[PDB]
Amino acid sequence: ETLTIPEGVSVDIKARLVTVKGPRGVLKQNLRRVDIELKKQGNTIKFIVWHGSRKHNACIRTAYSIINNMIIGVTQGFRYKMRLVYININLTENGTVVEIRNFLGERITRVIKCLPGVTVSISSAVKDEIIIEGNSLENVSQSAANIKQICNVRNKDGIYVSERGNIE
RNA sequence: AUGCCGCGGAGCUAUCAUCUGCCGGAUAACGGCUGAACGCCUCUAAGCCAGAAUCCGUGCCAGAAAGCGACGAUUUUUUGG
Repeated sequence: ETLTIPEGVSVDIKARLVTVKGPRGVLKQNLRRVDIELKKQGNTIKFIVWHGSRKHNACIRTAYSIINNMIIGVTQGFRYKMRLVYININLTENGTVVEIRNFLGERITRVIKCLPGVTVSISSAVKDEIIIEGNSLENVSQSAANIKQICNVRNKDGIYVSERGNIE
């Protein structure tokens, strides 16, 4: 299990804390869940184990996957396309606070607080489509899941999720 | 042994009259996120969210008579400090 380091990124190991940096943004993550030694050869990071438990087999893959998520996230983006299917719908707000109105004919102006590092572009290029941008894959995925779960159904038309995109 | 009757201030009293009676966290069931192993997949394996009249708190009552703090003057020309 080897993964080369991209050019321009500075990834370091400090008590299993990764501080992935780039000219367009910085991301951080804690790894107090893996018992695999981390080494650097000056051009590639290596994971080392010595006859551990069987859970370490999944630990290596999880560490490789999250390090790959950080590597793609520091350079590229995580564009999220939210589609609205229906009773009219609208999202008129400013800043990092997103407000949704007229859900199934309701009148409550329920508000949503976005996670740190997430900036919805709120562009109206495509009808009933919302573009969500966030450098942290975990945070943007949690935010998108929260948005979908906020609009729930009781005593049963609906709104579902859509595909994703790419930025940077 | 308040003789009886009507009205009778004050007091007492009446869901027979009037006034007043909050919001923060942690959760159970349960729903999700990144994500492997079991190269797929799945809320879970680590973690992070949401979540009940539940629990703990804000608030309300008492105040350790052997818990504590700050402040005031320290027997007046007999005598004591």
